[PDB]
Amino acid sequence: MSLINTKIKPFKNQAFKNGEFIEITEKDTEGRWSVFFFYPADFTFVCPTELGDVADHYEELQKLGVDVYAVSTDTHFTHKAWHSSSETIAKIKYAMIGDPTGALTRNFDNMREDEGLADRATFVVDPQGIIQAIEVTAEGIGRDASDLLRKIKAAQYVASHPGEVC
Amino acid sequence: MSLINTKIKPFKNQAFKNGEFIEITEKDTEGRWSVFFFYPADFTFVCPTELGDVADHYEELQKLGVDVYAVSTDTHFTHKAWHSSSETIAKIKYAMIGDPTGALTRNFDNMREDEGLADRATFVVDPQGIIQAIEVTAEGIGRDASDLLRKIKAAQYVASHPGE
Amino acid sequence: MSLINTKIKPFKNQAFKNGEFIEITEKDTEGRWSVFFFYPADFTFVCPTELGDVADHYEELQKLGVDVYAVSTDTHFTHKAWHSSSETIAKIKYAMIGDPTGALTRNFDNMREDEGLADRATFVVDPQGIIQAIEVTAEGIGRDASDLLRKIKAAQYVASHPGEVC
Amino acid sequence: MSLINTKIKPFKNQAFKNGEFIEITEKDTEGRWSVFFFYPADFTFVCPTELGDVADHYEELQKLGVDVYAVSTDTHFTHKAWHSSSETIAKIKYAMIGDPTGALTRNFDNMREDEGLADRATFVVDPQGIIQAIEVTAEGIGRDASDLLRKIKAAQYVASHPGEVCP
Amino acid sequence: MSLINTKIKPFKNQAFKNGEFIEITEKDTEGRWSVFFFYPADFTFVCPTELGDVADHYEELQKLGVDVYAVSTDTHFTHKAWHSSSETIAKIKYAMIGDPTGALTRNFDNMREDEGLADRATFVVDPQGIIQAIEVTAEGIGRDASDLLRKIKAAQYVASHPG
Amino acid sequence: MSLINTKIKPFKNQAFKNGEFIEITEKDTEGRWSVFFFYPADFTFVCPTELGDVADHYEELQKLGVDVYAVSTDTHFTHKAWHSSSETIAKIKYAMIGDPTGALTRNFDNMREDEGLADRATFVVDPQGIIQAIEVTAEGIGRDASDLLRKIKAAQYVASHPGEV
Amino acid sequence: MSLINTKIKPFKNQAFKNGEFIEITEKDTEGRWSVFFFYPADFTFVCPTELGDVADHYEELQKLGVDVYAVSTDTHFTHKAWHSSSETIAKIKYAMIGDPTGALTRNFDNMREDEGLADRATFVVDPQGIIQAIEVTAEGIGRDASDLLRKIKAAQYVASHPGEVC
Amino acid sequence: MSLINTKIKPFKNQAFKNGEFIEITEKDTEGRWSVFFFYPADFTFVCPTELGDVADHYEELQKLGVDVYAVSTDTHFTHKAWHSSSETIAKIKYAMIGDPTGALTRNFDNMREDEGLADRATFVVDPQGIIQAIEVTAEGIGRDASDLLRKIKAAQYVASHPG
Amino acid sequence: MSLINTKIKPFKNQAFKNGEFIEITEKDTEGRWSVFFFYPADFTFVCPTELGDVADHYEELQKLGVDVYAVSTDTHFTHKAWHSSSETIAKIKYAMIGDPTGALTRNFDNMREDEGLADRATFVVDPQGIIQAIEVTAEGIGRDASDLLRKIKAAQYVASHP
Amino acid sequence: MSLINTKIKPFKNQAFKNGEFIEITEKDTEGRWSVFFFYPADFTFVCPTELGDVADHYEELQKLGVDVYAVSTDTHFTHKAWHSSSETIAKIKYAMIGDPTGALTRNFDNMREDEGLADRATFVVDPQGIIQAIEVTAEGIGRDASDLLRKIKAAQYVASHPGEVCP
Repeated sequence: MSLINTKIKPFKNQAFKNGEFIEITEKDTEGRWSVFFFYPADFTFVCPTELGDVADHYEELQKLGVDVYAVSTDTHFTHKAWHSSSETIAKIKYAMIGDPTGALTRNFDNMREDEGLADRATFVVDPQGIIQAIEVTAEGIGRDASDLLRKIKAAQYVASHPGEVC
Repeated sequence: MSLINTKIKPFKNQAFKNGEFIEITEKDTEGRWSVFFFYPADFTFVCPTELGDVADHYEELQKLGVDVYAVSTDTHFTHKAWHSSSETIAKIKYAMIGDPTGALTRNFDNMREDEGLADRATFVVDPQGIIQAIEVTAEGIGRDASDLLRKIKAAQYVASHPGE
Repeated sequence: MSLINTKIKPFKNQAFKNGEFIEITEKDTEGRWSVFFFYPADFTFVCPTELGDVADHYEELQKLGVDVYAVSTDTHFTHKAWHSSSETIAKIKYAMIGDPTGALTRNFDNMREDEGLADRATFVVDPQGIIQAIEVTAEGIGRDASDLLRKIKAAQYVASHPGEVC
Repeated sequence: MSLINTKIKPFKNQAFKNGEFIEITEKDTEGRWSVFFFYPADFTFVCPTELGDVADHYEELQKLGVDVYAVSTDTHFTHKAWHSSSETIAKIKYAMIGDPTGALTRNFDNMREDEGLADRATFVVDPQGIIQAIEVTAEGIGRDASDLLRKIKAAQYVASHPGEVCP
Repeated sequence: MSLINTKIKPFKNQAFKNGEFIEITEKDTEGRWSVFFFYPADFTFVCPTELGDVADHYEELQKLGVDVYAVSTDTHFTHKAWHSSSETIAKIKYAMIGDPTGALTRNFDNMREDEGLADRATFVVDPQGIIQAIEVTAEGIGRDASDLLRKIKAAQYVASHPG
Repeated sequence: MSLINTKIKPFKNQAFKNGEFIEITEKDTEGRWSVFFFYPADFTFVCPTELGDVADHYEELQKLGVDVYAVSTDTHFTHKAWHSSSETIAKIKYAMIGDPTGALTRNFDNMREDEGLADRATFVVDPQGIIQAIEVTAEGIGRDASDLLRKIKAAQYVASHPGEV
Repeated sequence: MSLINTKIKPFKNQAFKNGEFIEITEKDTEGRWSVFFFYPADFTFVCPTELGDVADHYEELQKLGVDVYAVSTDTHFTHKAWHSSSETIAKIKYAMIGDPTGALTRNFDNMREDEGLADRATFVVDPQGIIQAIEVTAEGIGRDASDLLRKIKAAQYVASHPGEVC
Repeated sequence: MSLINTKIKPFKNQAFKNGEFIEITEKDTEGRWSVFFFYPADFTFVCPTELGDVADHYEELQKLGVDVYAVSTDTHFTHKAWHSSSETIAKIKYAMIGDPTGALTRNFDNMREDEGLADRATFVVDPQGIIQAIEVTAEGIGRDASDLLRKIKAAQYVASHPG
Repeated sequence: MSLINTKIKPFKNQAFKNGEFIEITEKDTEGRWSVFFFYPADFTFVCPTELGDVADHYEELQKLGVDVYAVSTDTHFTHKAWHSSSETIAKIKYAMIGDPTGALTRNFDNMREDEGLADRATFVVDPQGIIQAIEVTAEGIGRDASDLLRKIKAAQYVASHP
Repeated sequence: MSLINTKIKPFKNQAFKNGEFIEITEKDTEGRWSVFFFYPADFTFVCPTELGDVADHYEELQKLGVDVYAVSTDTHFTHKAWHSSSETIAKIKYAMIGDPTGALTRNFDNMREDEGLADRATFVVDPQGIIQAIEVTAEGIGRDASDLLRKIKAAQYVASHPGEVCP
């Protein structure tokens, strides 16, 4: 099952966003660009650098009409604690979805079954819910947030201008 | 169906114990009394009072030759953070087993499937690996550690002295 | 795969309660707190002490609006004889449910398959039929009735006060 | 579920490389870094700019010790023609693997079933055959060759330095 | 699928006999005539008359080399209590097998599924383990122990005397 | 999975009764006490002492309102010949049901599959069609018809006196 | 399946032959011509005329080296009794095989399922066990024994003279 | 099991009858006595003597009210050629059915599977479609047409006159 | 089982015809004679001589009322490129259907599974959709277009003269 | 799935050939070129013209080392009679296979199931048993023997000359 050019499945998760807890579903992603940013676990060494880089470009992403959704198999309670504890996480103004069931992770075909943790994968989704770009990496290899912007800018261009001349 | 009077299944989990990570297996529970103390999640309101009450009786439990294994579906990385953050958790000198896969939790038939978290349950296991007592409770209801000691002492008595 | 926070399954068993035989069903437990007190068999040494300790606290339980149901694989005819012969059993004013088919014992996942007897297990059930507390013990270990009252009084407090804890 | 951190499956495909036809298998990728670069079809509009960008960095990729394998459902005969006709494809000095059966494309879960063409997907494979980085995009969106070099250089660093990890 | 002229299946039940508990299996019945006397439950009104009638003829059955096995879905603990309380049960010197699992009863296809009790059934078994006679009745109809002796004596005659 | 206290299955068999052939079905048994007296074969040497003993008590059985049905895998044509030949069969006034198909026999779970003959079994059936007593025996062992009357008289009592014995 | 030119199946049946019981099997037919004369039941009106014909021609059949086996679903005990009573049956010196199981009748594909009786069929079998001729008729219609001999003599001719035909 | 006293199955085959081709089905056999005379193949040595015999008695068969159907696995085109060439076949007035699919042959359980031909079988069928007589023989043994008449006359007698 | 005297299955394939791309379906073949001319691949040595031979007789075919459909596992884009580069392919005025999914090829039981290419096979179809003639050959063996016309003229005769 | 470039299945049929009956099996076709010329039935109108046209070129086919096998669902007995009756069939010297079971016909996927006859199909088979050319036609349409020779001469060339290919 290649997920590229396919509609995202429904979900119902608890999240953390700017101090308060909130519920986030597939209804909230409708009519807007979305970025489902998966990562293995909280209180790890590589994850804060990736999430912190997306936080630096979040003003730029919000201007383009793009929501971000940080996802992992930890609870929404853990994300609140990690936000206070870590400095690079504290600057995150976007939602941090908790996925203890692994349902949201299994919808995007991104769980490490033997570990019970989500792989390092980023999914760019359009207003209609269709997955326009995927980027999966190994445990050590980091994801650049400047390339993610280039992909969203490119995805937005082709949506607005289908079948461009060359 | 019932897990009472059955042998515990094999497992392999990472855990946090006294400022250091370790791997814990069924081999580490052999030949000793064990307590698998399940709970839903870290950074919650009810768990610290339960885990803290067992931490206060850990001096007494170690004297009786009893190991304690706190278990939940959070990672072993999360248990290190919660130990540093919370004060009632900081006094826990026993192992805190991380179970992201939920394998250990599903071995003890103690998983909330729709929540992805372990239920509040305590399992007393003897040196041979046989489950001698099970306690399970709802979200609001707390578990008393003095009642756990009463059952472990009763379980130890009948093991050494059958038929009275 | 846990019976905690799940609705009890329907049943139809014959029982003994204060010198007469009666039929008890899941309909009888509706709209009331219930305690299903399983034990292996009649005419044993450890069971009278457990059942006698609950019999001492039955005035307090009936005060709190709680019905007690002693269950074993033995017949309702046997419960009438054990009530007459034994002195610690004679003080039981609550129902002794017979379960020769093992249907009630299997509904609560509490049957010793190779022995054909119920395990020592107590189930606290609320007015809606949801199991709020379980307590299973080995053959040698005894169950404390004072601890049972704490869990019922705890369970009643959380139901009456939603969004609170103990 | 997820092809990340899994071994590549065996294959046998014909390919065009520097004016001659050759057979390529999984044995050829053993003990080496390999990039499997999937794309829809030859004689299309967006595909040559993507492939041409990787051709500009092939001097750098060869220096790191990295094979490049361009893959599509077209035949290896078609790749030779597209090499001659198009200017952007002429500069390519890596293998253009034909996959008319779609076996290589299906091994990486990268087929458009109703269309019969491969999706725009890049896979970075290490010496042991393990997929260390995946990159898929929709029909309109183009892949960046400099970003691929970052991920390969990262992957090479993690392999050579156990314990250490790139942010 | 009739059980007449078929070998009995293996079992492993606990039983009460003469003020002590014992394990009984299929190996004990081998090389001897056996009587598997099923009945519904202990502390009932009509079961003591059936069992007590067999207890009167047990002297004659022991001379003929026949073991009696009273079986029900009650526990072997219950059989001890019913022995002390009732006068008609107190004279039983044969084994009272408890079958709480219902395995022994289900081997002889004699279980009431909806009721969880055994039917009133008598099975005569020869030294080889083959069932030579079956007698099953409803829950108001007794079983004559004199008729059971006649069948055992007939079974012993034809077993020894070929054709 | 026994057949005590279960309703009998339907059937259609030819029978012999007092110098004439007749067809007997489950409808004929409705509302009355019936005895299905199975036996292996005709012209055998386990003398019809079983069938003859029931024939001696048939006058008492007809008083109580009990229809006797002697069933076997042999044909109804055979039963007529065995009735004329044998002295002990000649006194049988009750029906002798033939069952060459073995349908009636397989309904009562009484067929010897390797032999193709019925086992020595006696089923007591009540007015509702419910089996109230079973008595199966081995080849050599006979069946006592005075004992059979005790079971029917006991069965009739518990039917007419509910909630007691 | 067409049974003509196919080997007969194995069997084990009891039979009556000249005032004594015997066991007939497929071994006994080997190296000899055999006739399986099926009929519905004993003590009926049509069959004694059929079996009486074959009894008259048995002198000629034994000269040709042909065994006869009169088969039916009635027992071997009945065939004894029918031999004593009826005059036309009393002159049968060949074997009368009983088949209460129906196994022999079902091997020759000759059972009335709803009646539980064999159909009026005659099978001619050669020394190797191969069926050389089949003759089946309805309840009312009779079989001619003079025609059966003409089929046997034709079958014996083609066996001893391969190539030539009748 | 046996086809005696069973209704014939449906069919739809082409046949040769007196120069011209025709189609024959169940509806043609309805309300009339019928004889399905099977045989292996055309242009063989034994077959024309068997088919020549029934051709001689066809005058008597049509008088009684009987239809003959000669059946084989050869085509209806082949039966026309064999009728012209052979003298013994040329006198056949009855319908020669071709059955290349083997559907009619398999309906009467008369196919030798390894050879793909029909066995030498004769099926007498009454007006209702019920098979009243069967007569099968091996390759060498020839069938007698005078016997067939005796069976038909016997079948017509018992049908018209019971008791 | 044989495909002779059976109805063609539904399809939906893109094609190249006289500069512009088009979609062709089973609806387009209805009420007219049709020729499905399969071959292994584009930019090969033997295929231009076969397709060029049919291109020479397309004047005569269009008179008889037959639509030629050249099918292969290559894309409709590839057919346009091959049409521009080669001279023998440039004279083809009939449709060049692309079948990358292999559905049209697998409908006609004409797929080399291990190679992923169509076998050299020609199918003559009538207005009702029924296959009246089949010609399949090996990799080396070429097909003669003069024979194909004889089959079509024979098929058209027996349809009109039953 | 296609039968082109596939090995023929085993068989055992009786055949008529020059006034005598002979058994023919897959063993007889080994190491030689074989033509399985299927047709529906004997004593038909359009079939003699096809079989007679092959009979004319049979001298040339035997020269090239090619055996012809005329197959149909009629018996080998029927073929003898048709060989004597018809003059166009009398000149056939090749084997006329009788297939009343329909085993040989089903091996080549050539049976009309509802009719119980073979379709008009010619199968050219090489010395190794591999089918090199197929030619199926409808009931009305005839098969040219001159085309069949062209396919056999082309098939013989490519077998003996690796590398080269026919136009």
